[PDB]
Amino acid sequence: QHQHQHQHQHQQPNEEFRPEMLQGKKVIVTGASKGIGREMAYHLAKMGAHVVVTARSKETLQKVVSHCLELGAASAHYIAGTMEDMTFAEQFVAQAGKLMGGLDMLILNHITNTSLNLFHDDIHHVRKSMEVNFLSYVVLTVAALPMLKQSNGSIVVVSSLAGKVAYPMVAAYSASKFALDGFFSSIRKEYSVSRVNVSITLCVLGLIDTETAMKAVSGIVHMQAAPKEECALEIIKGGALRQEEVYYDSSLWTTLLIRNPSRKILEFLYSTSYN
Amino acid sequence: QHQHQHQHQHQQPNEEFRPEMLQGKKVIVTGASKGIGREMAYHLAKMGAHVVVTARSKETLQKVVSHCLELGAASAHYIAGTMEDMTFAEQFVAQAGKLMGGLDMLILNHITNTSLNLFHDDIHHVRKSMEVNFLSYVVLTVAALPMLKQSNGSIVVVSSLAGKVAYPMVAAYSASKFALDGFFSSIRKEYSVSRVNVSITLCVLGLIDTETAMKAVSGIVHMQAAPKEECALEIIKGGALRQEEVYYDSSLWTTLLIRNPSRKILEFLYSTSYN
Ligand SMILES: NC(=O)c1ccc[n+]([C@@H]2O[C@H](COP(=O)([O-])OP(=O)(O)OC[C@H]3O[C@@H](n4cnc5c(N)ncnc54)[C@H](OP(=O)(O)O)[C@@H]3O)[C@@H](O)[C@H]2O)c1
Ligand SMILES: NC(=O)c1ccc[n+]([C@@H]2O[C@H](COP(=O)([O-])OP(=O)(O)OC[C@H]3O[C@@H](n4cnc5c(N)ncnc54)[C@H](OP(=O)(O)O)[C@@H]3O)[C@@H](O)[C@H]2O)c1
Ligand SMILES: CC(C)(Oc1ccc(F)cc1Cl)C(=O)N[C@@H]1[C@@H]2C[C@@H]3C[C@H]1C[C@@](S(C)(=O)=O)(C3)C2
Ligand SMILES: CC(C)(Oc1ccc(F)cc1Cl)C(=O)N[C@@H]1[C@@H]2C[C@@H]3C[C@H]1C[C@@](S(C)(=O)=O)(C3)C2
Ligand code: NI
Ligand code: NI
Ligand code: NI
Ligand code: NI
Repeated sequence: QHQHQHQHQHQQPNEEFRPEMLQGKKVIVTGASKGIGREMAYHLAKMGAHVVVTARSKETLQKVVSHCLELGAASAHYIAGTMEDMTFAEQFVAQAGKLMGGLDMLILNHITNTSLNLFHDDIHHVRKSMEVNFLSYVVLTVAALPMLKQSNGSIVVVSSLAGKVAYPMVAAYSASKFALDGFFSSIRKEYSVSRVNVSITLCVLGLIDTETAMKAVSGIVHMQAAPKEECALEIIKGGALRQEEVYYDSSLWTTLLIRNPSRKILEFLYSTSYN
Repeated sequence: QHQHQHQHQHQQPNEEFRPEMLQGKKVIVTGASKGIGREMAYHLAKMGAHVVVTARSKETLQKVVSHCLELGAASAHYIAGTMEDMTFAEQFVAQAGKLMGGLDMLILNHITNTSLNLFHDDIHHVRKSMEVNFLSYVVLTVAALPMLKQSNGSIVVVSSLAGKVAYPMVAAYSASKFALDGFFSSIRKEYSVSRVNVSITLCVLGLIDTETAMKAVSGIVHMQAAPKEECALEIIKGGALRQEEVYYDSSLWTTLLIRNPSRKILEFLYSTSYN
């Protein structure tokens, strides 16, 4: 109905973010029982999206779903399961899309539990890292793609500074996050040439103040953590705007130094050869 | 005995490559039945190294082993098996080190069979890519590390331009090669702080004229391929000199553009904070 005539607007030749870009949109959020995943569920609810949230803990997901509905979600549902289970991953998306009658955005956020430790002999954690953090994202993507091709939708992949540069104590985790870049940046190029109108947003996040991260770094690293609330909002904005990469960190020097113009230029040369 | 007094030498304040750096050294080469792996076996034989070569095809490995001995290898052995089998991977190294009485260099070269195709639905190839191309390298590394800690030896990891930048048609392969960078660059940092004197050399190679690559790219990509013989030699030189990364490509613009000074600087800042 009413407007707010005192609220400022900017002048342009073009485009910004508005919540209406998510109003009535059909969105899956994975790892949504806590942290950034949960915050993203909430933001999307407030924007009047349809949300399907997932994670292992059904009891906490019930709470998220309940709060989503309170905040103004168009609809809110959960399906419980582990992303170690590739059959679940595949069935979760089909079930999520039937609930909503479609899919506009796939937000891939979950990771297997990880701590800061030097590597020796924990091959299982390495495999489990690759399966949960990387392989399930590929399985979810494959299941989701027919629906996303219909809606010209978006895949949002949550990664890390440790998915662009190296760090000790997180080798397995870092390997999986690098793998995400390798894989999705490659299919992004494939979609460009096969005219698949599905955007891919890789999100490169510095340290975020979730309980899990703050516990993991206690006494080992002494650094600023960015607020989980806005981090979650920035992820959604990047995906909604169909941006290839999103950067979010407490430090602006860091966000400066994770860009790779050489790689952009090398890839630009390969595709100008193709063009 | 004799010298060659007409052969030139350079002036310095320090260091170059000499074959003697491999004389009597104990070296594992994986994927050594053909291509770059086989060429590396040969180079090492000529330098009078002890070699243990592996791959699935025992009949071709017998030939490699035979030619290695002819070229002047200190000793030459093969152990056949698939790197899909993590128990084999682990047992191969123990068996290889017993054969040689130690280990100076682990050369990780093998990949699972891959072709140029757009990605859809081949989740098995993606998993198999991660297991063979990435996971087995971690298992081999873990098995090998006690021996390498003894000899202050070296791990040489064969990667690709598709392990530093993105390319269509090789998403699964690219994901695994990115994973290698993530993982080994991280443990390199860990070894630095835990005073583990084992070098890690990540090799970033452009297109090489092996039969397998040349078949894979026929009619799809029209580019120069560098000779497999020298590529193999450059890999060995980089590892012997304990260099963190090696670049080899037909094009010098390409080798210019795969360096990432931003990443070096970001990591340099993290370790100056630690220092
Ligand atoms: N926080 C940071 O400082 C930081 C920095 C860089 C990147 N990131 C990235 O941001 C994302 C979220 O981070 P966060 O700190 O908010 O993590 P978090 O709070 O620990 O949440 C992880 C979520 O994934 C779910 N999950 C864990 N294992 C699962 C499994 N096997 N199958 C299905 N779901 C599983 C968890 O729910 P259940 O346990 O109930 O299953 C939880 O909801 C991750 O991708 C992370 O790598 C975070
Ligand atoms: N050639 C290029 O243009 C190029 C470019 C960039 C990077 N590279 C990298 O260079 C390395 C070698 O390349 P290449 O072209 O010389 O490859 P290649 O000729 O096809 O050799 C691959 C080797 O790995 C072995 N292998 C395959 N599957 C295996 C398995 N499951 N278990 C154990 N061994 C297995 C093969 O022997 P069996 O079949 O008998 O097992 C073979 O000896 C690879 O790491 C590749 O990614 C190559
Ligand atoms: C930005 C990074 C690189 O922060 C660091 C980590 C380690 C360092 F050495 C330095 C830094 Cl800056 C990062 O991604 N950290 C996360 C964080 C803390 C740990 C490790 C990583 C996974 C989690 S998780 C998902 O909750 O399992 C656990 C959450
Ligand atoms: C340098 C790269 C990126 O060359 C390209 C590949 C695809 C492109 F689109 C462009 C370019 Cl430049 C590269 O690594 N190619 C190899 C080569 C050819 C194919 C794919 C890759 C694995 C093999 S293999 C190991 O023998 O399975 C098969 C051998
Ligand atoms: Ni109002
Ligand atoms: Ni404004
Ligand atoms: Ni002579
Ligand atoms: Ni000279």
